[PDB]
Amino acid sequence: TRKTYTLTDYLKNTYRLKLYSLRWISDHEYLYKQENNILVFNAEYGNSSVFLENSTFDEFGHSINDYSISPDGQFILLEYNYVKQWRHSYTASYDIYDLNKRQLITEERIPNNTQWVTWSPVGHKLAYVWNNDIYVKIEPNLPSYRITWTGKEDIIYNGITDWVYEEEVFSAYSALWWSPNGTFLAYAQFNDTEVPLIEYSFYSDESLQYPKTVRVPYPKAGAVNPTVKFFVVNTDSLSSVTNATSIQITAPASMLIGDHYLCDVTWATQERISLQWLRRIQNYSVMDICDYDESSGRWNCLVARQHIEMSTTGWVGRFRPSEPHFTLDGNSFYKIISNEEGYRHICYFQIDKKDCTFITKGTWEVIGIEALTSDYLYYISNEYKGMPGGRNLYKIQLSDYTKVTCLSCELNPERCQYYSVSFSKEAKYYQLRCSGPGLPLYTLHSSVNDKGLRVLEDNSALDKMLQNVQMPSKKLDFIILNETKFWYQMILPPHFDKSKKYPLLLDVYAGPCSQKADTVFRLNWATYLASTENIIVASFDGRGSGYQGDKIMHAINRRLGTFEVEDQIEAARQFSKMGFVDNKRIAIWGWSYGGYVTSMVLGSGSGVFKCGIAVAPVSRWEYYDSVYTERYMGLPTPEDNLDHYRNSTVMSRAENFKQVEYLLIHGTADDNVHFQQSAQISKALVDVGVDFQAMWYTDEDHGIASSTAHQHIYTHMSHFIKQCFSLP
Amino acid sequence: RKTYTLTDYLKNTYRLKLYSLRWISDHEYLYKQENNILVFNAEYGNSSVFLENSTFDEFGHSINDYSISPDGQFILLEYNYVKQWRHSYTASYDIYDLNKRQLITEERIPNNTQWVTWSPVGHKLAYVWNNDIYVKIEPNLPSYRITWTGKEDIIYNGITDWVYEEEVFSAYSALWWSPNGTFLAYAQFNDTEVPLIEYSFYSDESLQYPKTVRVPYPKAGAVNPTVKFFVVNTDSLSSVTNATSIQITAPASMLIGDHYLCDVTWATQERISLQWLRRIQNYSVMDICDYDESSGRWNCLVARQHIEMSTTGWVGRFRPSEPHFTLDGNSFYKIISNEEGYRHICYFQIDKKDCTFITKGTWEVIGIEALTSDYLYYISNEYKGMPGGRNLYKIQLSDYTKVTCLSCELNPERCQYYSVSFSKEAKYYQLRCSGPGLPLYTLHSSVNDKGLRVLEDNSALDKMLQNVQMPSKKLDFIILNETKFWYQMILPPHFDKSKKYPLLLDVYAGPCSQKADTVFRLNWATYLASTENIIVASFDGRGSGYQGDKIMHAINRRLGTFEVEDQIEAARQFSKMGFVDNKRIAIWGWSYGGYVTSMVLGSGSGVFKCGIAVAPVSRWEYYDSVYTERYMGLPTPEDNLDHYRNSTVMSRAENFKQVEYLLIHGTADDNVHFQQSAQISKALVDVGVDFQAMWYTDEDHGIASSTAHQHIYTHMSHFIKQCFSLP
Ligand SMILES: *[C@@H]1O[C@H](CO)[C@@H](O[C@@H]2O[C@H](CO)[C@@H](O)[C@H](O)[C@H]2NC(C)=O)[C@H](O)[C@H]1NC(C)=O
Ligand SMILES: *[C@@H]1O[C@H](CO)[C@@H](O[C@@H]2O[C@H](CO)[C@@H](O)[C@H](O)[C@H]2NC(C)=O)[C@H](O)[C@H]1NC(C)=O
Ligand SMILES: *[C@@H]1O[C@H](CO)[C@@H](O[C@@H]2O[C@H](CO)[C@@H](O)[C@H](O)[C@H]2NC(C)=O)[C@H](O)[C@H]1NC(C)=O
Ligand SMILES: *[C@@H]1O[C@H](CO)[C@@H](O[C@@H]2O[C@H](CO)[C@@H](O)[C@H](O)[C@H]2NC(C)=O)[C@H](O)[C@H]1NC(C)=O
Ligand SMILES: *[C@@H]1O[C@H](CO)[C@@H](O[C@@H]2O[C@H](CO)[C@@H](O)[C@H](O)[C@H]2NC(C)=O)[C@H](O)[C@H]1NC(C)=O
Ligand SMILES: CS(=O)(=O)n1cc2c(n1)CN([C@H]1CO[C@H](c3cc(F)c(F)cc3F)[C@@H](N)C1)C2
Ligand SMILES: CS(=O)(=O)n1cc2c(n1)CN([C@H]1CO[C@H](c3cc(F)c(F)cc3F)[C@@H](N)C1)C2
Ligand SMILES: *[C@@H]1O[C@H](CO)[C@@H](O)[C@H](O)[C@H]1NC(C)=O
Ligand SMILES: *[C@@H]1O[C@H](CO)[C@@H](O)[C@H](O)[C@H]1NC(C)=O
Ligand SMILES: *[C@@H]1O[C@H](CO)[C@@H](O)[C@H](O)[C@H]1NC(C)=O
Ligand SMILES: *[C@@H]1O[C@H](CO)[C@@H](O)[C@H](O)[C@H]1NC(C)=O
Ligand SMILES: *[C@@H]1O[C@H](CO)[C@@H](O)[C@H](O)[C@H]1NC(C)=O
Ligand SMILES: *[C@@H]1O[C@H](CO)[C@@H](O)[C@H](O)[C@H]1NC(C)=O
Ligand SMILES: *[C@@H]1O[C@H](CO)[C@@H](O)[C@H](O)[C@H]1NC(C)=O
Ligand SMILES: *[C@@H]1O[C@H](CO)[C@@H](O)[C@H](O)[C@H]1NC(C)=O
Ligand code: NA
Repeated sequence: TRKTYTLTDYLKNTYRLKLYSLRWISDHEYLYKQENNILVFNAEYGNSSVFLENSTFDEFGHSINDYSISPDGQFILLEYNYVKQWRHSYTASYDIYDLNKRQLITEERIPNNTQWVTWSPVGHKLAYVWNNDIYVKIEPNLPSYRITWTGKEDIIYNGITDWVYEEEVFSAYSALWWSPNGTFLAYAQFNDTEVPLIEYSFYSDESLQYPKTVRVPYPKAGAVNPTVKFFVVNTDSLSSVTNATSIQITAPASMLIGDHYLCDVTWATQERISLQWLRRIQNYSVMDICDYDESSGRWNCLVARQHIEMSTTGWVGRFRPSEPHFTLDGNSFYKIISNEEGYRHICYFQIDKKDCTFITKGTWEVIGIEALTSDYLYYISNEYKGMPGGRNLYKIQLSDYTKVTCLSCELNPERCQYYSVSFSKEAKYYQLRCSGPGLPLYTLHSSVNDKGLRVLEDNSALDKMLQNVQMPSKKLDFIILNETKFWYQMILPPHFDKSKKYPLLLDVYAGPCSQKADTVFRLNWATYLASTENIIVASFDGRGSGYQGDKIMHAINRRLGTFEVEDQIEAARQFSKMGFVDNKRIAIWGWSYGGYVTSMVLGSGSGVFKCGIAVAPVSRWEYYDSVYTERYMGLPTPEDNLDHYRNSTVMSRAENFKQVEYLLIHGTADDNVHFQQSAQISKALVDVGVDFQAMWYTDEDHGIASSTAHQHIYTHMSHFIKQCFSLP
Repeated sequence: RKTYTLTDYLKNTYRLKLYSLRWISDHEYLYKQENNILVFNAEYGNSSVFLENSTFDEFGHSINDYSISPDGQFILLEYNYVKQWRHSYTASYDIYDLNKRQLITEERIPNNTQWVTWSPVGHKLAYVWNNDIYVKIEPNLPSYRITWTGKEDIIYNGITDWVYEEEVFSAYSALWWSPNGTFLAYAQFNDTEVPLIEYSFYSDESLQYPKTVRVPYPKAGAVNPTVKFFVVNTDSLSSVTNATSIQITAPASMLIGDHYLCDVTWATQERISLQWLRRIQNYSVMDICDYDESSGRWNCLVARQHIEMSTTGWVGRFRPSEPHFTLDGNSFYKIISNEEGYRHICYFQIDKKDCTFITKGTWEVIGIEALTSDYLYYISNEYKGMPGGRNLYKIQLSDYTKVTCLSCELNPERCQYYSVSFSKEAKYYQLRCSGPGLPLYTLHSSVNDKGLRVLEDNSALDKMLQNVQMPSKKLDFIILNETKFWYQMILPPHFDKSKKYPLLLDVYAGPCSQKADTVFRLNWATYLASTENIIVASFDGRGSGYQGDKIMHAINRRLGTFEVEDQIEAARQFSKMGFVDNKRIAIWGWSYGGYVTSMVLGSGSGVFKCGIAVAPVSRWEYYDSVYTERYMGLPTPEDNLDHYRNSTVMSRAENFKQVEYLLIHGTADDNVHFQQSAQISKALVDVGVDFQAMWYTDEDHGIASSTAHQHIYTHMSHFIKQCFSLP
């Protein structure tokens, strides 16, 4: 009688989740945007004042994309003319507004096409990157000091990452790191001179007569990589008369012997910086701890303060070596590392001692360190109820490691099993964000006695809307394979009847350290397929999946396209044996790494799947970027792992596609998984005489996220699944 | 009896036999029988082995093709064949001395040679390598370099650039030997400021980074290549260190603006004719130039300059027609549009501006095939007033009233579409009948127009087809606005006019096209009619060829209008005939046909349920300058920009919500760029229209590789069958 959650509801965002995105400005206040007005809230009492009125920039003459208030609250950086580049990179125009004199600064403006801008962490200094060079402004109205002069489009990047460092190393375009009080500005320089370019057509508006060719320095597996250098500049001794001196910090000898990466930069104190370097064979990393020397004006990294992190079973870290969390004096730090059982736990290190002490342990993992005080370390883990797909906040007493308190486990155990946290400047307060299994819940807490101060947002408006919809349910459980539990989830249709046989769609990702079985609440395409179309949408975390230790995660080391593909087939075989699944109607789909796995599964000859959809799939590891691919596969050389690079392609399985219905989709402007990857799959299928369905998306990238393309792709895939399952 | 299936079509089960001969003289031809090259005596039919099947067993390479020198002393062997555009390719070549029975190992033709040609007499060679011309007087002797300006993608000497190859010459070659081989004439193209089309080429899966293919290609209204013309005396090569290439400049009427060199024809040993065309292609000038032995220059008397212009459209069918000179080179015959708009043969004196028409009537001359001192032979569609038929005629030069049809009555039931191949001095001729019955190849003597013998009658295929339920073909016309418009229908076997059949409209409809004819075909339509019981129809509406300029020039400056409307009207007319299921009318086309299909599907007519566009044009500004501007003029506000903008597929995207559409394009299409379909898909996505798509990796405009050909027709067959609810 009630309506179902339809494809139009998903595509038009009829049922919206409310958020509570705050920005901490001190240890007791935060900023929050309400009705376009920026308000300041007192954490203790919940009272607010207007920080900046929505009408302030009514005559600005530009649509403001974002804002950034200086740490001292005197200025506001206004971002406009936003032009997206890659996953994290973009260019924009900036204006600075003085909040005390209520005026826009008109002198010495930040230029247009600025690549990155950041306030110092204290006060109101600015550092920005323009034309691949770094500039520093001590005062917003004063002229800029040019820090670097070597910046060259597609070749020398100062203070910004190139394509592969942005995507695969830093998850950011910025390569600038201010010291804690803003004295020093540390930065990396990337050199892409001999990195080969990926080239692809961009069609643009119909008015463009000749297509443009986009050229991006992108190292594919085994190719020449960018090189890196690291520098530190004193921003307190800058001169208008003389050019700035940047002090270089060279990589340790164990890195300089061959290809390597800079993988982490973390300031320890006002005069101490730590850097982590990673070998191109990503199973060996080195942390250097460097001290400023006032007499020489140099940075010295003592060999007695060097820390090695290596792996004998795989690579180092989940995606990269983890960041250290230094104490106030910078003499020691806490870092998540894989223990002797292969589980990621917090280790406590002294800067000048080799052995660290694990402060946590068990067959579960620490996800992240969130805050550190002299008495407590706060962290997120999946310890609770032994559910790897759940997340809770804990605190550990630093004077007694046996004293671990869960801070979020029992707040609302039925509604909330997946949390993230935001602490105030000195951890006096924390905002907890519960993202499932129930509707998201945002709450504010004080650290002294872990008081639950108030509910910030409980999504009660959405809860009221959803009571009139026949919503699907979610089952999270496990199957046992070779004495190991592997978790899965199922999005079950409303009024689920275990005596009936439902078609099943296997939603796959299965990349290394992936997790597709979790307690998160989502309103997505699967919600529609289950609610309206009565399809079970299942996901499974097999070998190679994360947050369950290295025995599972490292099982696919040097062997992508093996165990993680076999385990999805095994999960479907097991689900197909369940009484509520129609074994004549099992489908599989995935995007990105999931598109590769879907294609490898469809080409396996298992006979389990009737049909499948691969969106922007990888097809051959030699076509993907060096940093990600080599982390798991090593090098594609006869002396390393070339035979497995050649055995793990989708193209080699083309003949096995004769038994399935396949839909292959890819954006023509995908800078990440190049269109080439799907162009080679289609050519191999054509060569063996296999019919299949295809769809290209003109000028769409890896996300196929423009409003019209997003609606079109999900509409096209819904027709395909429905046709496959004989659904009118 | 079995039907003609999709696998019969894709696997070439029912093969048409051909009879490809090569005339070597006035009475002998070469023919390949069991990989042996045989020489046949045309008069008696007796043969001998010219070159044994085993001669090149130990060559070390597969021989793609060969060419015998005109004097029969040498054979040019072509291998390492690498295809480029429609006509161009590169190859390696060896020369084999037929007398000495040995391969020439000294001063070999270089690898990556772009073009090679024997002189018309003897055994001189001219070849193009790295965009420069070279001449070898003797096959084993060093070459003489002719040009030093050749430069990849910039300067082309003796070879055409992309647009001249595709749209002007229909050939890669831009070299023309004089009749006895004394002179070598050539064109030089300069693409310096011509913009490049760029597209990815993925190659074998072993290629880690895709290649970017970059080709100088002028799109409509862009900067065009410029051209120069030269003549070199090859007999002076062994006497001078560096023989002068004498330039022949274009006339003043062409030099005032952008222009093209559109025809080169030698008249005598010392007289050459050149045709030039203005960028606005309704004005052409022919210059007739004589060698001046005293100065070593070429002079073109203004008294011998001929103007060909058009007030209703462009000049020529696709370009101005070539002249056929009398032996003394003082007069010539040329096909031109008469006062009534019908293409007929006109006879010109080289220094007189008014010509005399030698043929007339409401039909057209297709081509001049041979000219002797007493007769001119030509092909026309006069017979029975059928524009889709072709026959060979002979006209007495001393009396124009004496016109004999040589082929009309040979087998009128079986043969209504002929082409011909004459021996070197027209002593014999091979007739090639290509429909409506099975192709038939016959040999004839010109002395008495007598049939000598049947060369190939396709009796083996005839025997095979007797066991197959073959479709039939109807060729007829409908009267619209007091004008006859021809159509053809491929009808299912056992066609019953009381039954309602699904109909597929097979469209091309470009300017001067002809899709209704008498040719016998074994193709996709054969399978659709024979196995799936679908009527496959084609219609020749406004803009179609071979029926006069009133029909052909109707779409002048207005592509995407009458030729699109007339296809919609044809489907309504076929529905009126009573044997068509109006709920099951589909449309499909390739190239210009894909543009027309898309325009029809976006018209909002309601006539068509579904349609397939393969490699369509979507916007005339994306297509090349020479072809597009011939019909559309320039895309400027002063000329025809409003119509260029009004005739795109993209502007009709909203109307595609009413149909099922399949869009298909090869990614390495150098001709209709993938861009054209990339813009269609983007416009459909933008208005929220669901449709089907298929790209073909590394396939060009022909989607002709064996595997892609089989894949595309299989994919299209599934789509049409689903549209027509066929199991
Ligand atoms: C960026 O890297 C390139 C090398 O990839 C550097 O160029 C080399 O410079 C040295 C001299 O310092 C020459 O001997 C090499 O031949 C150069 N190689 C090439 C390929 O140019 C370049 O100097 C680096 N730039 C910066 C600013 O670090
Ligand atoms: C930020 O930290 C820096 C580094 O410790 C401070 O700079 C030092 O300040 C002391 C005291 O004035 C001097 O004796 C040192 O010579 C300074 N060192 C350098 C490298 O400049 C700086 O004063 C601090 N700034 C703020 C705002 O607290
Ligand atoms: C880091 O990576 C590779 C993983 O294969 C190890 O490389 C050694 O060299 C080749 C592989 O290229 C093999 O023949 C050796 O047997 C590998 N060594 C071992 C011990 O397996 C390398 O040793 C690994 N490093 C660490 C710290 O485990
Ligand atoms: C091909 O055409 C270009 C012009 O498009 C000619 O290049 C010019 O040559 C003159 C004389 O050397 C220079 O002064 C100009 O600067 C050149 N222009 C450009 C755009 O490069 C070129 O010489 C022509 N080539 C031939 C062989 O005719
Ligand atoms: C091919 O034709 C050319 C051009 O008419 C002939 O060359 C001329 O021959 C006469 C003698 O009959 C000479 O007086 C001229 O000086 C030649 N002209 C040139 C431009 O070379 C040539 O002899 C003919 N070749 C053959 C084999 O008959
Ligand atoms: C927890 S973290 O902040 O250290 N972290 C998480 C991720 C990363 N870092 C890196 N990110 C990866 C996600 O899959 C991406 C990805 C993987 C593919 F196999 C692919 F085909 C396309 C594709 F985009 C990777 N390029 C980056 C996931
Ligand atoms: C009789 S003739 O020898 O003078 N002659 C016939 C043709 C030509 N010359 C030129 N040729 C044309 C065929 O359609 C082609 C063609 C037309 C299109 F509209 C198109 F989208 C793609 C495409 F390849 C033209 N580029 C050339 C057809
Ligand atoms: C909140 O209330 C306190 C006490 O009344 C006051 O001092 C403070 O300024 C208020 N905070 C804000 C952000 O308005
Ligand atoms: C940014 O661009 C605008 C428009 O071109 C220009 O007026 C303005 O001066 C530019 N800003 C800076 C800081 O260069
Ligand atoms: C700073 O360095 C740049 C580049 O080397 C140079 O052009 C400029 O003149 C220098 N300025 C001073 C003050 O030396
Ligand atoms: C054909 O026959 C004639 C007369 O017998 C003979 O001289 C000639 O060599 C033959 N031709 C061929 C090509 O065998
Ligand atoms: C020569 O050609 C082929 C081998 O390529 C062979 O079948 C044939 O029998 C040979 N002999 C003759 C007389 O054709
Ligand atoms: C053509 O290439 C092959 C292989 O590189 C070489 O052996 C041969 O000599 C070349 N031919 C000529 C004429 O240079
Ligand atoms: C031959 O003459 C032409 C025209 O003057 C000249 O461009 C070329 O360089 C010359 N070649 C030589 C001297 O080898
Ligand atoms: C050629 O066409 C243009 C555009 O239609 C026209 O202005 C011009 O008069 C025509 N020229 C001739 C010679 O008819
Ligand atoms: Na409370």
